[PDB]
Amino acid sequence: MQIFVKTLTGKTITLEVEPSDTIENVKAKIQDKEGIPPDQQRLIFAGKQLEDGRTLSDYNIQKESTLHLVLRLRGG
Repeated sequence: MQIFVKTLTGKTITLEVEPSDTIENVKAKIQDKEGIPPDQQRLIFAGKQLEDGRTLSDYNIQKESTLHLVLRLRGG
């Protein structure tokens, strides 16, 4: 499945994740795609904290989704 992500720069990234994949995984691809650790940034959806807890499906994160990037860890 394909989705999109946002950010303080208001952009979009076409990823290839699955609706049955755990946030982590999905949060792993990107971190890999670009090459950045998620320990610096996290994904958001519906205004809730996206965690490895469940998967996109459990999060209702279907295809052609849009996550909201946070302003990195503390310090803003």
